[PDB]
Amino acid sequence: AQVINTFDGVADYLQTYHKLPDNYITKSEAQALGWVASKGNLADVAPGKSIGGDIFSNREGKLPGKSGRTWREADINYTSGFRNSDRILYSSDWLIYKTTDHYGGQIFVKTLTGKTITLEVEPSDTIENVKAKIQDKEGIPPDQQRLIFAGKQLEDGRTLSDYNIQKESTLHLVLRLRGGGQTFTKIR
Repeated sequence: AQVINTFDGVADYLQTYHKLPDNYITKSEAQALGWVASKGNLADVAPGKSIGGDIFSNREGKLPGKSGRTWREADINYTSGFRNSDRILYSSDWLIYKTTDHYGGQIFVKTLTGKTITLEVEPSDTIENVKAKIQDKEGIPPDQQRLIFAGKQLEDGRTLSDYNIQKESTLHLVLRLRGGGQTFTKIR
């Protein structure tokens, strides 16, 4: 088969045919074949395939937004091993963007009701930015959010990497009732 997996090649193909090349499979298709996120076994169970076609939420607004416009992503320059940091982003109206610094992936967050949600994050995300994403996706105000990981409370100002949180890690929301709005701290 002819693998199209470059920024330029996938971009042109997407623009010409309005679909991904044949070497792309969705995460669920990959999961069905045995791919386990974080194990780097995609090419073992699906030689010559790359992950692509799934919804990209754009919760940080870094891509141009518009009513009715949704975004999808696909892996770029992948052959085998762990997925890399290259992605192409394409909209329902066929705008095309690229990133070479997508170092993140999904984590899980266990809410107070018992429900567990998934959230796309980067290791460089600050804690206060993660709380905003939880608000954006689940509707929980940041002032009701207290996040624990492996016995340690996640503090505003720090990043996920400060706690070695990574793909597939699980965060735990714990009860916070004191409410409150914005708070300020003196910088001496």
